[PDB]
Amino acid sequence: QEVQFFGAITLHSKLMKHWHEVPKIVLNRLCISLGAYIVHMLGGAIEEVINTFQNQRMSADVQLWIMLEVLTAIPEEAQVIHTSVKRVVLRAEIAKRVQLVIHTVERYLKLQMNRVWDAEAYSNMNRAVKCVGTWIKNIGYTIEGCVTITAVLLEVVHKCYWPCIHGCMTADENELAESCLKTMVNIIIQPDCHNYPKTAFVLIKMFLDSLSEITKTEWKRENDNEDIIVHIYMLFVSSVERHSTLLLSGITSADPELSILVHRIVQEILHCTDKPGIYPVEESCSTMALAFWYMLQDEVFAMSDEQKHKCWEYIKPLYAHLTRILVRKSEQPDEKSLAKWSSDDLECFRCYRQDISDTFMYCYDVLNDYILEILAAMLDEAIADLQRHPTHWTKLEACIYSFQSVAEHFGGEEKRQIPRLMRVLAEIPYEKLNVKLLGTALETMGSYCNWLMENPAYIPPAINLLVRGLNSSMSAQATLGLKELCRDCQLQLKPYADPLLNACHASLNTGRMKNSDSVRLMFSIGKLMSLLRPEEIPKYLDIIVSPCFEELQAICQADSKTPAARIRTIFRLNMISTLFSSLNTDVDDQPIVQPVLLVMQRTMPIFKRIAEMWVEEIDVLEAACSAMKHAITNLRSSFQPMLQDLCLFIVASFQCAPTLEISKTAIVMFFKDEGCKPLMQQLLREFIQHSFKLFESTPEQNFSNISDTMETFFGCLTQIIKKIPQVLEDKTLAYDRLVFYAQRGMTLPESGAIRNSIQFLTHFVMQSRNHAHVTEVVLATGEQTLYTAMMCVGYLTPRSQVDKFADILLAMNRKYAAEMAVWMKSLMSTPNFPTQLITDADKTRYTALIIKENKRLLQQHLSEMAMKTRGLT
Repeated sequence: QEVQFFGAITLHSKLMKHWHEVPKIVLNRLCISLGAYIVHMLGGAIEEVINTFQNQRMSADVQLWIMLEVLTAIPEEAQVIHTSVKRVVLRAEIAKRVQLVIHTVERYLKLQMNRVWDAEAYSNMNRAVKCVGTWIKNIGYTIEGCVTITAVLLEVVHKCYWPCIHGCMTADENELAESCLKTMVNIIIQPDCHNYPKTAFVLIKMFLDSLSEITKTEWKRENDNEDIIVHIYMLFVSSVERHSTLLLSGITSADPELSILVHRIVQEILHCTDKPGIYPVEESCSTMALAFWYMLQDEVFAMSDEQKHKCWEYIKPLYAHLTRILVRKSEQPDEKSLAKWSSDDLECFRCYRQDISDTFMYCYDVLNDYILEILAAMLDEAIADLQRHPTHWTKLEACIYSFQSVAEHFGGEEKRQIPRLMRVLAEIPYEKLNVKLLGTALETMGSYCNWLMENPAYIPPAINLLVRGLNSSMSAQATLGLKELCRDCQLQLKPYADPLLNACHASLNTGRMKNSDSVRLMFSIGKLMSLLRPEEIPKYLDIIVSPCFEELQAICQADSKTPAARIRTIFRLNMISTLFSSLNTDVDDQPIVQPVLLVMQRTMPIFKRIAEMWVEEIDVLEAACSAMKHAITNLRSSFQPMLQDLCLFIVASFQCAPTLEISKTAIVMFFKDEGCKPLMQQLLREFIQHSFKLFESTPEQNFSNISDTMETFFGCLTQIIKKIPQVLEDKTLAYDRLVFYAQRGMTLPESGAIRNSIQFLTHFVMQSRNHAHVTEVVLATGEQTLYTAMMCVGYLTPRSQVDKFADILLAMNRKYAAEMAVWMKSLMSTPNFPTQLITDADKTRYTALIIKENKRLLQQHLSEMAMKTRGLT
């Protein structure tokens, strides 16, 4: 029973794959196999088959179904058949039969239209339309002949849609309609040797004249049959996108029929975009018009003097009308309706809103600053609606979001609509309405921060709104916006420093605010503490920064080891890091001494203690090292006195990846000047030595277990070598050991280790040419390196990781072409088996190809070679 299908499938696979070997579902598979068999013959067979099956010599409907499955399997088979003849020739041959097929299915449909429709007849007509469809898509057909069958298909669509109305279709009838619309789409987007405006125009006019009744009868109601509508609109949109020259010419041309056609189409697309309901729960049409609007605006921009001006005269009011629709379409469901929504629907709506914002951008491209006038008017309408109905928050949120969508273009001036928006944002009660409105208002206020930078006046209501936002559950948006307000127009916020800090501290005392939001707020608080009088700065250091250290000390006293204590410690460390990431005294009076440094000096032993307590957990260490790193990044120049204690701390941490990372940042930052070279060189020596001591762990277990450490290690080493060439001048380090462990690095299965090891070796090879001390090491370990590379490409590494190896070969080429030539020739010709599978001739040829070369070509060669070595298919 179920195995019979496996038998038939075996027959199908055998027939398709091994023609050279020979010199319900089961029925369909059999028909497909018959189709392939008919496709293999060059010497018409299709005519004979069609005649034989239509003659009903062999159930008549079943026979027809078989015929249709054969005919449908015929062209799709040629696209994947392992035919002996040239593919293009095969397609060109079937192109002779396409007309006969179209005629056969045409006559069949014309005959089936009169009779009454059983379910088998539904399935048959469906299979017929689908046959014509796949035939048109796979093989090109002249539209001239496609006209009549298009008319027939239209009639079929109508016969499917009309009897269903009182309402819903039978789904099977719906299926037939969908198939018809889809094959019509296939017909209209077909490539034409000669693009005739007349024929395309005829097809479009047929589409409109036939489907407009349906679209009209279904647009007003929240119709259940979304499929037919969305596929008719699909047909319109697709057809227009396929021939847009016709559309633009139609806008310019004085031919009444063409202009009327264009107007009617654009109207249908407008209705599609302005379909009532919310996407996608109540309506799914609006998504396929956005692309059209994009393309239209772009094409109008590209085609432009002369008649282009006349084009603008048409598309300007059109896009003005479009913007208003988009604002309504950006409306999110209220608290009630959202209950029906699924998570996927909400995400889909979010992406939808992103698309809407993009479309808003294009609308700005068309309308310039007038889009602000439109958005403003709508915002007013929203306010008036609010006055009429104190519950409504949707329209307001939509208008505000719309304003946020265009925030990038304007900059600071001239505006004259941004201030109005600000006043509206300050007017709104927030407390009375939903909080989502408040959150969006916060995001939008954050989007206009540069505008606030250009205008000093409107800052206090903005900061007030942000505080109100910090009070609410939309604190994430409030803090994103606050950070965005601190990054720019920082200097203008100097008078409002202390009150803002009191507000942030107030928000911090309340237990509600989420942990992440507190971190971001710590960024904002640091940036805001930067612009403070030196006498007032310790007060906030004791109020804001101190409770973090107190809590860290409390965990150290309790000895902790509870998960909550872990989360809390990490949290505090994050707040601290982020505070350090923004607190910079130097601006453009100002305190002489940096506060961060002072705090470091006071808190270093707490870092040591926290390091000792959580040596087992890498998370806490990563957090602390993040604090140090953010510190260094902030005050790069003025960090000098604490760096010695930082070296003591790092050494204390050695006695892990984040330690290597902080070491890296420290070296890259300091090694340049002023006695920092001794400290950085010493620290480097320790950094490498301890790593070696860790490497002394067994390769078999450690290699896979300590792969992350290896990746981080070689990454850091790569970046520091790239940053400072003077590092290689030092002869104290054990370069040979490092090399060996890198060659081991290439072996590891993990992608990161491979990439970082290969990169490190590459840059080491690049920097080795300049210094003799390094060139001795390269000459000493070059052959080993090429051997490991070739083993890795050959069998060792995963096949998807072969690409990574070409770079080191290139480095070897540039820095030492002779050595690569001799070493590759030796290591490839001498061995009997780099691997057994690869042929000597092909191997030698590939080797010749590698030493001569581009990274892409070498990647292709290395890949092909790898396939040959592994003996892959």
